[PDB]
Amino acid sequence: RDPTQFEERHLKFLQQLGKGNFGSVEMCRYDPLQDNTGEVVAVKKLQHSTEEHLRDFEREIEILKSLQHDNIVKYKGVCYSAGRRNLKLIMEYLPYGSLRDYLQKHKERIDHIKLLQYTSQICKGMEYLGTKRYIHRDLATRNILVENENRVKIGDFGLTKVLPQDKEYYKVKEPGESPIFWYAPESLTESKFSVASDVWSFGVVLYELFTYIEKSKSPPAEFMRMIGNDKQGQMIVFHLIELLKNNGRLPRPDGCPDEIYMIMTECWNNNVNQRPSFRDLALRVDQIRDNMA
Ligand SMILES: NC(=O)c1cc(-c2ccnc(N)n2)[nH]c1-c1cc(C(F)(F)F)ccc1Cl
Repeated sequence: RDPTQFEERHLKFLQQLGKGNFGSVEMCRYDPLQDNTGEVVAVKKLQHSTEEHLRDFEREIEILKSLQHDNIVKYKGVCYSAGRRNLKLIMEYLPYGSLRDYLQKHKERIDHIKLLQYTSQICKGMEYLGTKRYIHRDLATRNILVENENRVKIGDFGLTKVLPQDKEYYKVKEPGESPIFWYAPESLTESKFSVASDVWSFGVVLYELFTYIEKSKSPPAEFMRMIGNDKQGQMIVFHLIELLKNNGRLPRPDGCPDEIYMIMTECWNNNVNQRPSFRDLALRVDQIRDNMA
């Protein structure tokens, strides 16, 4: 028998781990001996497994399966249902949960050197993703998972796109989910996504880390304050595009080291070509960690 083939009927629900707009993740024990001794795994499934969604989810699964990196969650296998061929994605269970939750919980008990360890690890997962010509589109602490206090991994690829062979961006024609407060200006105006727009989002992740996920300071709270809390629906996108074009940016987080804030603002360059590379970010971050240690 083949360990990447999981039989649905042996997957026992233990608890719900997260829910997003089209999918959820559950903690399950894969327990074919039925004695509660089987492996605990994380299971992603669709809430509305329509034909169109299933096609996208099967691509997402092939994307994950193709990635093998210390800072990318490990694919374990898939569950197939009889008939309509519903799919479940089986992944390693990372027991400290999302980095967003983890940091919200421990706050400044996690110090700067540890935040920079996480930053370096995120940078390296992304740099590796870019070698495969994948654009994540949703890089945010809510999509990063914590294996243990010394290792984080990019943990979800639901918005991930594969670049066409002849172009350095992917244009999304009819967006669903759009985490606009993490989006580069060209992603807001033209729905164009690229390694450089993931770099813009990584700058937002760095902001998240350094604000310790304080709610009143989250990217949506701060951008809504800068455009005015009265803006709603499609007008938020309009005013956010105008704000970014005028160099309105998230503020320096309280207590943030200068050199870290410098990296965020360089990621938030309006000129796509001036944003740094993930290769360079990982070098720079590791130099900072070295200097600090
Ligand atoms: N939202 C969460 O808090 C959470 C927790 C996990 C998790 C926990 C432990 N191991 C693994 N693989 N995933 N994975 C998620 C998660 C869920 C979703 C969604 F939207 F699909 F449900 C998306 C992204 C993440 Cl990280």
